[PDB]
Amino acid sequence: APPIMGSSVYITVELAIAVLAILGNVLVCWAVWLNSNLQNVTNYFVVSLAAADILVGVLAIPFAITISTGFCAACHGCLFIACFVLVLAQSSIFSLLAIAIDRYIAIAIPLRYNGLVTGTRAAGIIAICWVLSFAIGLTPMLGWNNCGQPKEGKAHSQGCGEGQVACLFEDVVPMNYMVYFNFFACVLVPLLLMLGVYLRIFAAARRQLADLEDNWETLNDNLKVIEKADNAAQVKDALTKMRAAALDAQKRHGFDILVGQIDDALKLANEGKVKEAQAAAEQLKTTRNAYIQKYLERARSTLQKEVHAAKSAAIIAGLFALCWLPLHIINCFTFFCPDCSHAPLWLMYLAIVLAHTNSVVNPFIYAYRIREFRQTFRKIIRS
Ligand SMILES: CC(C)CCC[C@@H](C)[C@H]1CC[C@H]2[C@@H]3CC=C4C[C@@H](O)CC[C@]4(C)[C@H]3CC[C@]12C
Ligand SMILES: CC(C)CCC[C@@H](C)[C@H]1CC[C@H]2[C@@H]3CC=C4C[C@@H](O)CC[C@]4(C)[C@H]3CC[C@]12C
Ligand SMILES: CC(C)CCC[C@@H](C)[C@H]1CC[C@H]2[C@@H]3CC=C4C[C@@H](O)CC[C@]4(C)[C@H]3CC[C@]12C
Ligand SMILES: CCCCCCCC/C=C\CCCCCCCC(=O)OC[C@H](O)CO
Ligand SMILES: CCCc1cc2c(=O)c(-c3nc(C)cs3)coc2cc1OC(C)=O
Ligand SMILES: CCCCCCCC/C=C\CCCCCCCC(=O)O
Ligand code: NA
Repeated sequence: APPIMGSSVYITVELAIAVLAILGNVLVCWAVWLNSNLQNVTNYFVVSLAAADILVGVLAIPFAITISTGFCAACHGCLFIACFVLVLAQSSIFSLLAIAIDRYIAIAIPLRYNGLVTGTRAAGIIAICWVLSFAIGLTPMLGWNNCGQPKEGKAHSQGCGEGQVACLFEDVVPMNYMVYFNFFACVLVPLLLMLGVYLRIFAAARRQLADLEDNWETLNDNLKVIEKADNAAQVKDALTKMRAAALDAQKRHGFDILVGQIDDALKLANEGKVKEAQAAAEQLKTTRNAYIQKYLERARSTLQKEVHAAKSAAIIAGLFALCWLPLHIINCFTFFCPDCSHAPLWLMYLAIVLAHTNSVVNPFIYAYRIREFRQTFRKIIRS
């Protein structure tokens, strides 16, 4: 069949994707700009990512449509049209990695997060990452290309002019660059690193939330030990342990009271007065009920929110991998298996479209998983 028919479907689909990528991502950018509760370091990378997606719609998609035609062009101009999407993908990878790291810093060392991760450091990092993205993505423009070996038969058949080639992705971009440099080195490795960071984030969270329960359990069991003791020494044992575990957990009024009360009881227990120390240890229950238990519930609630936010970020990264992998895998087959028939055109189109679809998905994930974005989206849309 005439190429314009299958080309028509592909183009239409690309155009639809472009519209959706632009709309959703402009909305993300708008939400961050308007809502000061969304203005934080994590979200600056979210905006960088959104910008990359906007550019997929504005530029990468129109470029992809263009290159699908195999139009006559100067080889280097053709390279730009072919590789610009790689710049966008690379930037996305950097943003994704930054978000994972940012969340790891928040969970591992929350006391030092604000002084370490600032808005100014973030903007500089974003700038650097875009520069690096251009370098990586446009590496073929620096000389790793097939412009030195033009397919002159193909160019002459299409009536191309001198110094021009039929602009086709696989004719100008070397597959070794695509597979070894782009896929393995610049996409695969960072994604694996991201996986590693997420694993550490979830482990740190799981460990902290066990530790909170342990401390609590230690306060309750040592209380019971004090109640059932027969001598001062047993009481002194259980309170010394308790004092250590009160401080660990406090590493304000309520904890001052708690430690003070343990000290009261300990002094009584060091004087041999068992019954008085036990009654004194009983007052600890009042401090636990109205102070310590509230600290435990808030600390646990803060951790769960961090796990929820980390899962939301991980999903985004997972989705990027899912959307891009098929295309990369196809490139691997093309490159590693020259005896294998090339993947059919329809599959190529499908793989490309899927890759482009990744630029649509983030706004939905934010809307469904993050309440503050969702509420802001509604307001923007309502207003
Ligand atoms: C990342 C997840 C979703 C897995 C996706 C795997 C996809 C990309 C895999 C699964 C089966 C694969 C195909 C298996 C057989 C062939 C025949 C060969 O002549 C060309 C490549 C081609 C057509 C492969 C292209 C890539 C392929 C379609
Ligand atoms: C953790 C995962 C997602 C990383 C990506 C796995 C990739 C690199 C793997 C998965 C399936 C693999 C392919 C499976 C089969 C063939 C056909 C063979 O004639 C050449 C290698 C080739 C083409 C492999 C290249 C590498 C490959 C594409
Ligand atoms: C999923 C992750 C861990 C990657 C898995 C990669 C696997 C599928 C890759 C790695 C090395 C690859 C093999 C390397 C060499 C050859 C010789 C070639 O004449 C036929 C394909 C064959 C036999 C490949 C089949 C696919 C292969 C086994
Ligand atoms: C030649 C054809 C291609 C050219 C196409 C134009 C080039 C677009 C490139 C980069 C824009 C990147 C924008 C990144 C926006 C993120 C900014 C941000 O997040 O702000 C942080 C905040 O200011 C902290 O206080
Ligand atoms: C079908 C339309 C033109 C075309 C495009 C590309 C393309 O954009 C990529 C890419 N890979 C990545 C990781 C980013 S972009 C790979 O192979 C292609 C092959 C193509 O044409 C073929 C199959 O011969
Ligand atoms: C914030 C946006 C940052 C953009 C900075 C641009 C950095 C450019 C760095 C490397 C890209 C090199 C591409 C070479 C183009 C060759 C063009 C030609 O053929 O003349
Ligand atoms: Na992206």
